[PDB]
Amino acid sequence: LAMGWTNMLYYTRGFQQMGIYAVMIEKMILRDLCRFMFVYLVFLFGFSTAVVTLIEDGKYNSLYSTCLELFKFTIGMGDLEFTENYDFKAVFIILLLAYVILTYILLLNMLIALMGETVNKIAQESKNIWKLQRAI
Amino acid sequence: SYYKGQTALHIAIERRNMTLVTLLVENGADVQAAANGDFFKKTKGRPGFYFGELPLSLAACTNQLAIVKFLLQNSWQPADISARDSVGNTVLHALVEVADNTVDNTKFVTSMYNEILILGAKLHPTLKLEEITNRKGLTPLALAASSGKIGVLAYILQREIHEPECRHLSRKFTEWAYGPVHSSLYDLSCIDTCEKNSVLEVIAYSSSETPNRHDMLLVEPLNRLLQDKWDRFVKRIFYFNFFVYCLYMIIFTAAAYYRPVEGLPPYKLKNTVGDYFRVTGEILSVSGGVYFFFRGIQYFLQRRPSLKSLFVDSYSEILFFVQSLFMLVSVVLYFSQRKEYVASMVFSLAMGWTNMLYYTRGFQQMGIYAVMIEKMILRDLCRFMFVYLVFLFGFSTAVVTLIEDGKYNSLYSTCLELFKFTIGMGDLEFTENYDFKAVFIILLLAYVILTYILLLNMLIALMGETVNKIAQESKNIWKLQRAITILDTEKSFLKCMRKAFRSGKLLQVGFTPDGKDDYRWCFRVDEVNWTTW
Amino acid sequence: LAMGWTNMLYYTRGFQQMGIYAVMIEKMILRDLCRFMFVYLVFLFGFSTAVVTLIEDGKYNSLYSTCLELFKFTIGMGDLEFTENYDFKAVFIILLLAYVILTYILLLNMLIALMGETVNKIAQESKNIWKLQRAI
Amino acid sequence: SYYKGQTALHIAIERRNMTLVTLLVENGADVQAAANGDFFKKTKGRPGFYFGELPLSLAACTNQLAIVKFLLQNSW
Ligand code: NA
Repeated sequence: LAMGWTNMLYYTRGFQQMGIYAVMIEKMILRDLCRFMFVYLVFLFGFSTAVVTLIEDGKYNSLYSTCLELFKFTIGMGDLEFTENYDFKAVFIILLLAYVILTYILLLNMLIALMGETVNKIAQESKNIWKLQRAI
Repeated sequence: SYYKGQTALHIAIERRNMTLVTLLVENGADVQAAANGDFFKKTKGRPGFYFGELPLSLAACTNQLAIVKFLLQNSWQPADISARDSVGNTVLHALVEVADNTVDNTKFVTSMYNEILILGAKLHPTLKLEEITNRKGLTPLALAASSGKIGVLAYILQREIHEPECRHLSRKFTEWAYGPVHSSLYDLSCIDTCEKNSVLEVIAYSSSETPNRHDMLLVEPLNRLLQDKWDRFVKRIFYFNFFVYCLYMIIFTAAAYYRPVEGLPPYKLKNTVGDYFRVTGEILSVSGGVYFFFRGIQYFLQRRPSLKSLFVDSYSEILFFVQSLFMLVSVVLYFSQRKEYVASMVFSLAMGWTNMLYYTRGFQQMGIYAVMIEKMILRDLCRFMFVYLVFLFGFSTAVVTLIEDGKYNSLYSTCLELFKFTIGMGDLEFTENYDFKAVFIILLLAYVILTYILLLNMLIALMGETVNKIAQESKNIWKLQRAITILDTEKSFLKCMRKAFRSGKLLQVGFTPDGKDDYRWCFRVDEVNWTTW
Repeated sequence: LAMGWTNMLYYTRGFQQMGIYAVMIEKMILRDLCRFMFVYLVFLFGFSTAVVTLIEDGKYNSLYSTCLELFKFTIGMGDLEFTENYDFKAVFIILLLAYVILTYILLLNMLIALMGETVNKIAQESKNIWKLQRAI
Repeated sequence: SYYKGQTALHIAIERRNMTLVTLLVENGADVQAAANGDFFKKTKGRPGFYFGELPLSLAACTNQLAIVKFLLQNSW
């Protein structure tokens, strides 16, 4: 049901502006997800493994829970004080701050690189691709 | 009906055979024949070459100069100039129509126009052609303005003739010169108030489909004229209006914020200053609402615009009208013993407070900013909200189907819970009454990723169109808005006074071909020229 | 104390890159705050007055509290369910959603307009201004 | 007060008539006359062509090279 509801973007073709917008979405999904998700996943897994190793025992002592807790920092609702069963608070704080800084730099560079290729050579291609799709 | 009405004279004219044309003319056939074939109609079928329907107009518009000279300089039977076809177009009107805003076409059209004008003036100096109008009451200048012919209007407004006995045909002059500084003049007749339709009135009120509305008000005299009128009185009038509106809105909000809460209005006043003040505030607010209602209805009645031009244009009259309607509905409910008047009044209050962006025009930077906001709202909301709503509804339906029973088992609650993820306060663990936790987590993560990609692409696409072609358009649109404001304020005479006036009386040409002199309401402009001495 | 601590940006001049950065900050503060704060304040006051009028009686029945509650929506921690002492829930929700949409559009347009003027004619001016400051 | 202070020498200088300028010079009239008209003031009214208020400055600023040569190289 969810896939079918989201799969109605195919009918925008035939409406010029909407067709161009859908083509842009398709191109971005096909050409940037693989290139931009590998690095983020590597960072997340590394820091999640480190933090899970540090903790001694409790509710957040598994891997899935800590992975989720570190993922929450990207939708802007991280906690920074989500556990207290451990030692060497300095290590914990340092790790969390380093992860936050690195991921924000990564997203900023993602955005700038994505914008760079658009030197105004993005509409002349999208329009042509949309015309080809309408032709088929 | 297609090729009917054609005559051999038209062929002779359009074959470029001077000798054959002369021989055919010598036969004695009439030279005022008109062709009524549908091929010569305005837009009855994509094929068609409209030329004014007369042979003289064929010569005028078909590169024919020596031919038209021969036709108009032949003692046998010279072709009349003032002839008007079925639509009423004259040779000048046909020339204006044939223009298509191209450099070669524009130079050709202006050259031919000048030649025909000088020839006609020389042959019949008594008659003036620029005052002859077709059925629709459009002069050649007005017709050029209406159709957005930039080149013809530019040439006509500053037409200069440097030949004896033809100076009076020109509009731009040179009163005096000294060193590198010399002062020019411009004729304002038929620019500000022609008593039928001015250039400013026609250009300002023209609907948006006209090609070059924005880029037409850059011609020399018009810009200075608008700036002068503004600085003369529109600044003061506009500031006074701004102050009055702000005072009224402060009164309205203060009166409404203190509404009594007892139940089932109307409420009986008490013998205290507070109640009298509140009653006065309510009366003032209602009076303002009804006044705006009449103003809006009057404007809509007078202009009578189209349906697709009611959002591209009149974007503020609609909002003021809507606010007035909300206030009127609120008072009607208030006097009907109900409790919805609170909702109606608060809607009106919020809309009115946010509807004060209209007064930024008059402040350059703020006006440009407001214009940018308006353009974005009008041109991206519809294109960028449909996709987001589709995604949200799809995933909300999926998640609501998954859950078994509880507080979040409806549709509105889950829609809100998924919307919270976009203002950056989503939960990801907001319920626990279900099965297959993997499905739940997968759905939520997919929704988050898709919506973030969507917003990123929204931003990049929005930025792309701004390749630095966004200020040159915003500035022009703001100038047009200020121009319409100036025209409106001038039209609505302040109180019973009347002092607005174009410029000062003056004598420039000395004498017409007739003995009497003449006056033409000049508007002097001072310029400094250093090179090209 | 706070003003003095933040007033040490004046000593960056003498370090080229930092001097340019400080000059950019100064120019932006002087040339965009007044032009970009008036509209936001107008919107905030209008919707705050509307919402405060709607509510009947309680803790959020004043003006300062509701102004703060609506301001919280811009640092990304708004609530959307912060009170329940009123009638016509549809009106409340509609007002809050309209405010959020309008303010996000406003910030987006703020950013795009700010970027537009930088058509790469921003370094040649900043460098010259920094040189003038060093000269003085 | 507007065109006051003007003298025929200024016209002769600003008409580019070398022969007429020479003939007028030969008359013996003073060549240090100053025009105090408001037309020659700095910014008293948008019209105005400030030139230093002396004929030599008129020659200097009005493309006049041979004329200034003649003025400065005349034994009269
Ligand atoms: Na947050």
